[PDB]
Amino acid sequence: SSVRPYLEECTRRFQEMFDRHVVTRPTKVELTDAELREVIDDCNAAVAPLGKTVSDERWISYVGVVLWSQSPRHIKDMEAFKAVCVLNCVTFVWDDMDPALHDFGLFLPQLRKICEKYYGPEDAEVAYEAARAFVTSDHMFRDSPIKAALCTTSPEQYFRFRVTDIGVDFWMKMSYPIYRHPEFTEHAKTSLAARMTTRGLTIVNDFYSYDREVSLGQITNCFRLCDVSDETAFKEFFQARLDDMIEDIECIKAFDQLTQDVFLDLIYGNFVWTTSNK
Amino acid sequence: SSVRPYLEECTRRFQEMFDRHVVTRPTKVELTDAELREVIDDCNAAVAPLGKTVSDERWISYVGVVLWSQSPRHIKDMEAFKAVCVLNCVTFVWDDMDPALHDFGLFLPQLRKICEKYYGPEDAEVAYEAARAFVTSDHMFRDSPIKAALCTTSPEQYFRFRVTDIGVDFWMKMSYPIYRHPEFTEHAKTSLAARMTTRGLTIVNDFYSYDREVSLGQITNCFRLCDVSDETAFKEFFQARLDDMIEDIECIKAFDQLTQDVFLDLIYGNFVWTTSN
Ligand SMILES: [Cl-]
Ligand SMILES: [Mg+2]
Ligand SMILES: [Mg+2]
Ligand SMILES: [Mg+2]
Repeated sequence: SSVRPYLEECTRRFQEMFDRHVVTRPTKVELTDAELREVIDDCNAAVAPLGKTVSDERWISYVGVVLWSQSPRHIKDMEAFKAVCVLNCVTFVWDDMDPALHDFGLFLPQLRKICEKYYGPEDAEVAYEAARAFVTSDHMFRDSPIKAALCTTSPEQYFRFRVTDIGVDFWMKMSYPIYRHPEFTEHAKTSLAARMTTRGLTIVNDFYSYDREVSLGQITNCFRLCDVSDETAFKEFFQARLDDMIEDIECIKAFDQLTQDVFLDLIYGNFVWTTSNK
Repeated sequence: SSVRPYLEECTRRFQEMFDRHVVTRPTKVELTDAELREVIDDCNAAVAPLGKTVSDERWISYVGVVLWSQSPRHIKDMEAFKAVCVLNCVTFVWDDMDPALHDFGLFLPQLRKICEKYYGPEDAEVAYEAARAFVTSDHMFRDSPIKAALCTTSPEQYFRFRVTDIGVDFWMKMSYPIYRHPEFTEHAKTSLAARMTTRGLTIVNDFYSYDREVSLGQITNCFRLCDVSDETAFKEFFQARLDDMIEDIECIKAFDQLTQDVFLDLIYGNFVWTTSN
């Protein structure tokens, strides 16, 4: 099965919702050539002990979500920004990888090295723990009865799983040092930040990765909760997910102005990057 | 307004739900008089810097939730257990205290000192960070526009707020060393543990503290999302919450056996303790 018959309409309705409810467009962080080579050098060094060879073009496609989905107005720490670039990219490679090749003894110390290079001592522990928790979660739930139960029961249980499994809690806990904004720092550490952005990130990511994931037999996708071959059922389910995104976006506007900018930029920027060609 | 007309029926239906879906009864951890005195002295020392004397009796009514809602058969570390007894009690008094007497500079070192007595170096930092985040969240959100939005929009937004605000995540992150169970430790550190148990704990807590909290102008209660004065609207809302608890409980049974016993003892033990003295 496939969502191809809805690809155009659903893209348009996503963009329309964002135009009406966030308005402010995402903007791409521009890395200098120096910064980008430093980032790729770190990514390559981190995945070397696993024997993987990743092309420059691969790294650049991975890093685009960070370039598009941070909040450049509010950036204060570019060392922290580069850390997110590197941690996002190497996690991507680890999640795109045959779990038989998952060597935690070789990979985990490379994650700690990245965090220790770019963050202060306190922030390095926070960022590293979320990274460790993410990759351990991913490993723990491949072919787990829990994943099947949470992903097939209801939209609520699936998104409850996805708070961690899509990596947004990880993302928040390594991204707050970029902004040094006290309120945002707390929302990141309570995971309220991740809970507020999970659905908008996951619904978008799920729609544009449905065809690929179901072809590989993966179940971590909310559109498996409806009959995508029944146009009527699909339209109702898609409107419900838009209704979730909107509700979340409206409550996000009750947060302080910087924090709200970061959340909405993350959701809206993730849609731009996902629907972009590179 | 009041949920008093529904107290007996809802209590019976809560109990019925647990007998049908959890079956296994919660059991009370009993502390030796030495163990309990150790807990209380620590509690007292932690809150003295704030000028607070607290009776043994009041400490014991606070600690009851820990004695009832942990999973006695799986306990392996009683030092960790006493830490939870203490951290729970002193955060109770910090929650029921005037936000003007909130001295973060005095209290946070006492929390750290508790975690350092009872936990290993690594577990101390985890328990301490969750305690810090809880009391800081509690301070951030009094009179916060965010709290107003999250508690009045939808049940989903409300329970999303309570994952932290009712302290489950804190509870999970200071309780996992009690059990030394690797799956539970991960489920607690990702907060999936708190996410699975938030609604079961919140709905029961909200029902039985509704009258007190609404009379105090507090809005952190799912039952203000419905008209409790309209029996038909209240019954419908209550059944919706019962359905939430049943779905979570049925999903919890997919976790490994030890983890799910901990999750279910927590939710069921909380109900028992809530409805007791
Ligand atoms: Cl930590
Ligand atoms: Mg995907
Ligand atoms: Mg409170
Ligand atoms: Mg209450």
